[PDB]
Amino acid sequence: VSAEHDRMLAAMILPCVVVAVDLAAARVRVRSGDWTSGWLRWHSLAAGKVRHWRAPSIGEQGVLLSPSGGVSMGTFIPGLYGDAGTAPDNSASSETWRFDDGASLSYDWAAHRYRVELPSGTVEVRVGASEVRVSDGAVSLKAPKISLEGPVEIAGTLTVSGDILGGGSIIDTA
Amino acid sequence: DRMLAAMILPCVVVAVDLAAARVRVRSGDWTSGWLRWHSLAAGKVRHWRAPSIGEQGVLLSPSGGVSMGTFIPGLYGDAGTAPDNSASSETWRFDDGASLSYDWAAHRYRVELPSGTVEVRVGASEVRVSDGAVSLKAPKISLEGPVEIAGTLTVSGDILGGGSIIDT
Amino acid sequence: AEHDRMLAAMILPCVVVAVDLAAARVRVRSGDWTSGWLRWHSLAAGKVRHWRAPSIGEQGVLLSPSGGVSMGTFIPGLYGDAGTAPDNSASSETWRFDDGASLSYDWAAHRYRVELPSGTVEVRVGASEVRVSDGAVSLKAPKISLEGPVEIAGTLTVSGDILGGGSIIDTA
Ligand SMILES: [Ca+2]
Ligand SMILES: [Cl-]
Ligand SMILES: [Cl-]
Repeated sequence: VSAEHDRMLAAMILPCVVVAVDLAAARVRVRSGDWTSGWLRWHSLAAGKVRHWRAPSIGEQGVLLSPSGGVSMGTFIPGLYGDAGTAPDNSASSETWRFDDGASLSYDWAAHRYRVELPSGTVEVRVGASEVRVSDGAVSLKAPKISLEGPVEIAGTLTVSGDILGGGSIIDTA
Repeated sequence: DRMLAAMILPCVVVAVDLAAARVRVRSGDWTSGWLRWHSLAAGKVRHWRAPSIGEQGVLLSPSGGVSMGTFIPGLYGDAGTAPDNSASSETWRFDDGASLSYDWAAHRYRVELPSGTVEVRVGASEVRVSDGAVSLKAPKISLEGPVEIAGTLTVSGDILGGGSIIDT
Repeated sequence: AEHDRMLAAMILPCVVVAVDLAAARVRVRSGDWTSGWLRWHSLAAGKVRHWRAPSIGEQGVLLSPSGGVSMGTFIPGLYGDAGTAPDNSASSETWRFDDGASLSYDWAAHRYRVELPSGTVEVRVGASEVRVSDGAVSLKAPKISLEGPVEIAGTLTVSGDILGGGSIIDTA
């Protein structure tokens, strides 16, 4: 049982790649060499009062950690850049999520900029019955009350279904 | 031998020290001392999210030295189940029902709070979304494009139009 | 006997001492030893990818299969002098940046807060944009729709025509 020592040793920490995802069960199968695992858990960003979900992709690289080389109970740590998921940025001053559809969410502390960028689609901020929606063709604000505090300038036309009440002058140009 | 076994341990969070940023964990019948966990970031940018009681993870201890082991959380279980099952979305879900998610099939970023508030603040400017209101506040508010209001419009100051102003 | 050195080498406490941004690699130090250029575990490397380079002085652990440290991988995120715990709440999830910016959700207060001391927040979808900066909030789109009673605390300037479906009433 001395070869078992180096066996367990070698099996404790394994470089591996995702080959299968059981989404409903939240498990992955990984491959290290010509060995394929059973259904194993991956470490997510949070699994408590807060939970995060981001299933590892097939082809994603990481490391499997198995207590005493008990590989049937190993857990997977993804996030190794590779052909299935390359480094999405190269800046010393940025924290960036990039998605397959070209979307990205990034903070840059050199430029002091938070950027939510979608080539197409919708960004939605909803709290109860209130909503800010940014889409390809519109920005919409919906609420029981819409309050604009400050000088407002409209570069365009304005159409109002209900009454318009002004506390000052109302002056046209035509 | 014993080092071998002690180097990588399956464990569950059993106590949290918020001020010290440490947790105690349990593996089998063994309970650890106060240990650090690996956060998402600990450099120029830092992230904070304390592991919860009952949160499962792994303890890594160099040369079996469990007194200095570090904890990697995030294993789904009773204290925190997988909050989604989609292959095309990335989701934060919170205990109060709030969620922040991006879906790359639908091309949608969604920030959803059942109740409460979302605040985007830059210097003195703010966009605030709450149960009863959306409010914009800034030294200058600029709307570029044709504006349509389904409702009434009340303006405290003057209304100055560059064209005609017509009622019905 | 030779297994001891290997065991010891499999899991190492370490600190970043060099960063190669272009190659996405780090050199770490443990004891008197400095690694070659090694990979770190990012938050995501699949269809979804995340980027956040470990900082010099950031502490973590190196994992090396069979003690082969030349192929070791780095797990960062151990709070230390190069980056301390940025919060202490049991009810928050928080990013805190070096310029004082923060993004945080608090589930006791039911609040999502994006806070920048200065700079810009930009939400861009196609050609539409909501932008918040020190001196302005701007909405830009082929169409801007406000659904609900709108109250303006200030003056209103409109370059184009104004059409009202009810009364238009001034003070003067
Ligand atoms: Ca032996
Ligand atoms: Cl246990
Ligand atoms: Cl790399």
